[PDB]
Amino acid sequence: TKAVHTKHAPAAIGPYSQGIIVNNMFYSSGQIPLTPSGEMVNGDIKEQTHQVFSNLKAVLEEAGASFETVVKATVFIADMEQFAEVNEVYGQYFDTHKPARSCVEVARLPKDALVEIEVIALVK
Amino acid sequence: TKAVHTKHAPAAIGPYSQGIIVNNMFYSSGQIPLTPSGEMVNGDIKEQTHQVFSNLKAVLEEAGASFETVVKATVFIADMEQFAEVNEVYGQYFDTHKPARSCVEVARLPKDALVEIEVIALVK
Amino acid sequence: TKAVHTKHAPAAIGPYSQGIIVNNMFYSSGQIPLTPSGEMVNGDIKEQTHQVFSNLKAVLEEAGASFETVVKATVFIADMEQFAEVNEVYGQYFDTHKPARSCVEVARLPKDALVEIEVIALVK
Ligand code: EMC
Ligand code: EMC
Ligand SMILES: [Hg+2]
Repeated sequence: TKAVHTKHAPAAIGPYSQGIIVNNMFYSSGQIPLTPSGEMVNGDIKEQTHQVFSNLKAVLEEAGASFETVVKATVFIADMEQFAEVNEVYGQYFDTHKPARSCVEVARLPKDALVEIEVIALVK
Repeated sequence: TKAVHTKHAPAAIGPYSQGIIVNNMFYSSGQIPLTPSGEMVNGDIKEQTHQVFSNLKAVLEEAGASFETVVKATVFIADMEQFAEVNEVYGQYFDTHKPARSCVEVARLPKDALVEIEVIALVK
Repeated sequence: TKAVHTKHAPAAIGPYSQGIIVNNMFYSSGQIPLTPSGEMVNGDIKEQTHQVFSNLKAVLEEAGASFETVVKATVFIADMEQFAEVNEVYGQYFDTHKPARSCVEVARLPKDALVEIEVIALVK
């Protein structure tokens, strides 16, 4: 296995890696709405979801994967009432290639993020 | 890789698939107590859990897998006080074959479901 | 494919196994702060986190894996305010090897545990 590191996603500060490649698969850590420089995006839920996807895009590509090779995503949201809004952004990235997915509302997320998304993808 | 599609489980409406096959593994989306026609199952926690299992059975079989090949499941429930009830139904399907599992109470689930379950299984 | 069992981790009572090996990958069930004898270690978040890791170490080793081959972990904590404390202990185990990770505060964990962790690891 190998750790994935890219300056285009917030730095993994602490005991974890942005993602890991093992065999021919890639596992990302759960991405939250932080900018690469480590600041929380303070726009609405859509703006927060966009940063999450920019972060996912960066780690996926550094690992030799892409949204087109994602097989499973788990979405943790702070409020299920915002499902539709997060889904609108989500659908711009997984429009034709559609991964398996699970979505649940949690009590709280790191840095009180409104959304956190993790993915597993094939490395071709 | 292949998206799994079955008319014997609620349709995946939107940017996700009922399940995905990659390498020799199958990943399902989290299944909720909806009938194939899209209606939330009428009834208590056991009836809801049974519908979730009917949905998993449908996607597993379409993927060339079965409850006997499930390796890991994640169970999200609306109320931990109903754990025994969910477990009793869960046990009917994993009678002698026992997957790895994590079970937790979340704040809320899609469509206010009382239970949601996702599985990962080997494709024989 | 096969179930993993070790007397050095709490017995799996119910329809699940402590872990499952499929291909060259090990999937653990979520581990909570129970001692091998089945009772909650009493003590603060630090002691609870250490017990969860003792349990993970036992199932990992029985499966032929180790903390050094863990590729992804999912951490569930009862109180996000305890993130720093749990992270301090977590870092002692994933020191030179840093897996991908996701962390969320759910509504409730089995036995009102303060922390629960599941892992996926490579079997060398
Ligand atoms: C991607 C909507 Hg839970
Ligand atoms: C290991 C801190 Hg969520
Ligand atoms: Hg549970």
